[PDB]
Amino acid sequence: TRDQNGTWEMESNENFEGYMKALDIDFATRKIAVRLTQTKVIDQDGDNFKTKTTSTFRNWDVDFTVGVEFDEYTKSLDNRHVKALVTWEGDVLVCVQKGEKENRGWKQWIEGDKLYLELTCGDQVCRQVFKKK
Repeated sequence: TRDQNGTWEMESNENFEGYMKALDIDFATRKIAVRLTQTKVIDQDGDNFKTKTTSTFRNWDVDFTVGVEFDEYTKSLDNRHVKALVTWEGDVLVCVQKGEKENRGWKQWIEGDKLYLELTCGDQVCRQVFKKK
């Protein structure tokens, strides 16, 4: 389905460290930034997404409209400027973050009961899985 609304609780974080290392985040910051407990809240109405992903380390909060490009600052993750565009491929929500980093973005989809998020940078993929709570 393309309906990703809901409050989603993480039950899977694979290779966040490798993703972060691809974004040139400090060892000292990586050794401390991984969280296996997180809540992702998606408020989606048509094309308009409001998303809040909270852990005790940071809040990764971003809003976007599907099919409208926007200039993004990646904030306390890696402090970079990108041109972000989020679209559908089928029922896969695809974000490309165009900038200094190659193959940077993420894809997010529902399968079975679950929300899957694949973050990419360079040769690194972080795979996360959330259950609906």
